[PDB]
Amino acid sequence: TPRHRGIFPVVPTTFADTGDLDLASQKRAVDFMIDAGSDGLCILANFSEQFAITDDERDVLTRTILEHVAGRVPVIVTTSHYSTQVCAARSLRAQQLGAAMVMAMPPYHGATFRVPEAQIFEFYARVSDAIAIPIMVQDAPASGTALSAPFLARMAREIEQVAYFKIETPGAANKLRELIRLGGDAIEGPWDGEEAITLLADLHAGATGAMTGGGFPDGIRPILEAWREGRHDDAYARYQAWLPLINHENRQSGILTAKALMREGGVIASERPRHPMPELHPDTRAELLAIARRLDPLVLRWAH
Amino acid sequence: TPRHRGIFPVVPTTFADTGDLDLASQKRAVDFMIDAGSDGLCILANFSEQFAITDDERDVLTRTILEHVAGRVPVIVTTSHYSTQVCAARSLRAQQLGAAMVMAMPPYHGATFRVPEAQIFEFYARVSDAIAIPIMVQDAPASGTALSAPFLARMAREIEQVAYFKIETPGAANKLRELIRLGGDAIEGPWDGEEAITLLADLHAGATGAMTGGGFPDGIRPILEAWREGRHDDAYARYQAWLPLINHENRQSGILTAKALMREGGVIASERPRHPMPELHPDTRAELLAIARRLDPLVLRWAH
Ligand code: NA
Ligand code: NA
Repeated sequence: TPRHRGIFPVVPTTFADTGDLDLASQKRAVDFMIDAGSDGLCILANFSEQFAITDDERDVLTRTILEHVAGRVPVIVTTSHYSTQVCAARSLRAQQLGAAMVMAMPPYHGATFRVPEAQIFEFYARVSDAIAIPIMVQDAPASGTALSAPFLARMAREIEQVAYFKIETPGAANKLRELIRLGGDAIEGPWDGEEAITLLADLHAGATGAMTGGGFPDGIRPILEAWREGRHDDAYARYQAWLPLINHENRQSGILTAKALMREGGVIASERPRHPMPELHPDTRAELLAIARRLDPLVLRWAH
Repeated sequence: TPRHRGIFPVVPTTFADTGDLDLASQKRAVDFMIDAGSDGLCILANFSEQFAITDDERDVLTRTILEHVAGRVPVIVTTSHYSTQVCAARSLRAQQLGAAMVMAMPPYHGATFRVPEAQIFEFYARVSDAIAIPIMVQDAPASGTALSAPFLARMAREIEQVAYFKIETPGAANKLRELIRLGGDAIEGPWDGEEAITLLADLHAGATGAMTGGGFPDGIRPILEAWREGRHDDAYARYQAWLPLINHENRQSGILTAKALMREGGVIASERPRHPMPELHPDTRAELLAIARRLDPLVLRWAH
């Protein structure tokens, strides 16, 4: 019954080699990910290097990418901010610009500044009140913020637009199972993240969507489709084939993985981060390409 | 002889009751802090609630405050951003508008995104390359980033504008002593923070400046003056008197401490944070004002 399910990869932010936004490459990345079979796209998330860009740049990218997707697949726009009012305003604008959904971390800042549960609940209520499209709660280590399954489920039951979840804290499968149990019908989207590293456990737990890196959603989507067709052994085989690539993303090359692949495939002009994020080490990048070449992903043969 | 020394309190950000910037109260807060005898002022720092505002608000406050200060005391503008190029651009703009100094945390994001030391060194080197005013490195728990005393001293010696330090990690006094021993003449400003909680110990370690809360710099500055005069017993007596207030700010009322006291004193219109930062609990605020009234600080008798 959910409005959304399947694979929702994170669109990377493309820069020129000198760090300015490279919107021409940005559009190509988007077109490639659509062609790779993505069910939807998530933009301006932490895999998109959003911590490295300014508010003005976020807005340029949100308009640029939504216009370019052109209604082809639903887009989740990341709108996280400590201020409830700022987040609410970003989420309304994203809606007005054509987002299907927004995603927000709970409000926090840095390693030190956190917000009591009661006020986190208010933050999401007020953002929900401002908008008419669903909210995805991002449950990730970078917030340093504990969001228990009961609390998450209580938000989904009591707050109209809270309906989707990116569960990326350790033991996601266990937590997904509990969220689903406690939240019932209100949990529209029990999804995972972490570049699909725990995808097969999370599907057994009831995950119905996955937010992966943007480099090879074509390789991962069939795992979700096999699971959806009731073919758990076939899902195992597909996961086994691609797991070394998912694992190298998750443990070695990280955020830049999708960009190294796209730059190798000629999809984007530069795979660099903005300074000071470090470049991929040479052996790490060489290893990454070597693994990808064993798997023949679309990004290395995208004839556009 | 350092270019700057003494008390450099953090200016709070003043909002209207409904969360909008209240620039009229902002200017009054600034004037009160100057009348309290501040040697300089630090703006848009984490005690200024900088995480709850937008980039556009940051620029507005930077312009407005520098203009209102009118060259009367030096201003340190906080320019922290994960992006080097972004921090550089903020820092250059601050210099254009009359800032005496910028302060930046090392690049990081949230609880999880850090940058290796070599990249941090490059981050500060390129910011220094951009500007002609000094940089203060902010060494605080919120970045979750370790900056060793040897590493700080090496930036000080090797990077032209790196010359000041706000040392607010645990054991500040020991770390200051080592910073000064290693960095020699390049350490222009070995300063502390944490609302002056460890001020007397940090003075013994050789601190020459203190970045405090903005509510009662008139109470704390004479501690540094007594210390400069060589009257360590008189410093102790002054520290003892004001310590419960400094302790309640540090442990109980936190960021909002300066705003509660200014609102009580009719300096600003509203002491509220932006949601979802929680309001002071009532016994916490009542206790704060009770301690403050035992000490007759200027903020409660500022007839303007
Ligand atoms: Na993620
Ligand atoms: Na501080």
